[PDB]
Amino acid sequence: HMEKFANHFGYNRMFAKDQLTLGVHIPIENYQFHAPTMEKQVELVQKAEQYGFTGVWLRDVLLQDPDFGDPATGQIYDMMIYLTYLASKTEKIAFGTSATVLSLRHPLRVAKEIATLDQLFPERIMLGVSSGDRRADFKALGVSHETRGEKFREAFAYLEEILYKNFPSIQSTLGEVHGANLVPKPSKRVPTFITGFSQQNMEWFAEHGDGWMYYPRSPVHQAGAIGQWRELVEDYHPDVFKPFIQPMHLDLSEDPNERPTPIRLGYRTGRKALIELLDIYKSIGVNHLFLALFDGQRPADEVLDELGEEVLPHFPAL
Amino acid sequence: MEKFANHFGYNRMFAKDQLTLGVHIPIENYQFHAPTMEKQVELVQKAEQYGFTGVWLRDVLLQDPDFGDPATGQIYDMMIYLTYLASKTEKIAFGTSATVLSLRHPLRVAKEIATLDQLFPERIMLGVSSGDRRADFKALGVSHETRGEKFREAFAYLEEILYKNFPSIQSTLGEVHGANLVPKPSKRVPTFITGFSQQNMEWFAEHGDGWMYYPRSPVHQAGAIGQWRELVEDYHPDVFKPFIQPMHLDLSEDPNERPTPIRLGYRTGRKALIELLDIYKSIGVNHLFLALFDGQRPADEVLDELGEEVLPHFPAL
Repeated sequence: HMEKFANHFGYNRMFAKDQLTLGVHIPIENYQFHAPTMEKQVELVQKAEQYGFTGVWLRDVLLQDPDFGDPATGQIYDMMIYLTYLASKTEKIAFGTSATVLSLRHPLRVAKEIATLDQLFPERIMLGVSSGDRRADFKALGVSHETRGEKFREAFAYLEEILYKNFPSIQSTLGEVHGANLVPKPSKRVPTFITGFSQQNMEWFAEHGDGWMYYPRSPVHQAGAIGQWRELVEDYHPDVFKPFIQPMHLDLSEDPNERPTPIRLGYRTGRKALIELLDIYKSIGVNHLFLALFDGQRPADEVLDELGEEVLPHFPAL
Repeated sequence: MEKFANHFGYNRMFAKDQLTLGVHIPIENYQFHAPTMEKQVELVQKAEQYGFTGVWLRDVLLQDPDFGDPATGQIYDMMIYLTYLASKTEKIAFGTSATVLSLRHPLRVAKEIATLDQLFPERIMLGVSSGDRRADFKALGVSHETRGEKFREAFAYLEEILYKNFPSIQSTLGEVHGANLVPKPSKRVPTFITGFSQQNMEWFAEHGDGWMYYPRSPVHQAGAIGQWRELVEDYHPDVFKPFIQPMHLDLSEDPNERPTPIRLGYRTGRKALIELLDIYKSIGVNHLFLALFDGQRPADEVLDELGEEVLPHFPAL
């Protein structure tokens, strides 16, 4: 367990104790209140790669839901399909799901699809998993939202048997396997991160999964949780490192000197204070932080250039 | 009537009384052992160069020893691998043979197909079926016995979620009332019933855009094609719907060698293959896709021979 990802390329480039690495959230577009055009995503993902970003993150959403307040509906395109597309256009940057909804996607399909992605793009796949909250998706798939916490635990256990075992015995409320086997298998373990609380208690995501991803919070607010969580990780698996990940909305000011101002799910700031912010996050124990540029006042292309030229050298790929 | 009048992939592949050729993934003669999956991008690119109009994949989750399929479809997930191969080609159509509607939720099928058509406009053929991998049914908790019922239900849901804005759908599979599917395909997606899918002929004459059946000899296949078309003429007068056929091929070094049977196809030299394909064309086959899994020769060299010598006789439309 201490050596779990010892020779995992994507993992080691992204995560190390006391180090922070930077990622980007699809859509790389400042669409704000309107639907994204989805233009230039390939070029922008390639630039993010050149600049030394270590991860590109997608979301898992089926239906456009007027109740939900997400004009992007994830990124319009199906998560797995679009992840495949963008990964096929780049050489080394990691692609991560934020998050694969285990109560809405059958664990066997998750396993099959992740295993094939890891075969097509070895050691470049990060699996963020959650219990889900797109009410319209639940309703359309005929899955109960109320018992998603139970379904999540059941799905997670099934996902790990079927991904990593040769002809396992699986008796589950989700299905049965006695005599059949998953192919392909991923070449190495796939780093699997619990997203949010996923209706579990902290004990649970200390003991299961390979790390924790939580919502954008101020560093004062986040430090406590990271600390508690790591104490529990230390109880259950002494001397292992498990990384902490979080998203952040950024509205990067034209003026490098503009002061850091809290906005919805992140900060409006100039590059100087952003660097300061990220160093703070790094010190409280954040290991990878990925930037959502959706609400920025400047086009994402210029913001991405400024970040790559001025910010990434302070938080380089490992 | 003019349903696919301006659909690039459909019109390149399909026309009344014409036949085009396609190829089955894995393009490899793996025979009894699991395929290495090597060189698939190269070969699909060559297939495109040569004028094959479509590339086909199967929908299989688990390796099941009792099924007798060393490839387990093509090892990789169909949707993911299709995306990948389509991302490396410019124009050849990709087809599912077949998307199992009793095993994939119609909403996921719609989302994935609509995404694929957005990324690769007019290059996606949706072959659709009620399924036969028992181990998949078990593992997914779906009853095999009732798959025909589920197929009709899923098929209906699929066509409402794909093509209606803010539809109102009540189904045993779930409900849409208020929400909407993004993205949508930019044009209708050609959708084909494969096998009988536990339906009767009248059903797949009235539903879908065409029919794909199993490897039969031309004599054994001709009757079904004519019957089906007659029913198709009953429900939608003057509309053309294509018939699609897979076939296994063991292409002999010797171009003069006459056909002998192999499982699901023929061992044959190219000269007799061309003859055979003309018969298929005359009984009403519009697309035939070749599986090279069991050939004695490696697939690259067979592909070149087909490309250079057989494809000019059955060119892309």
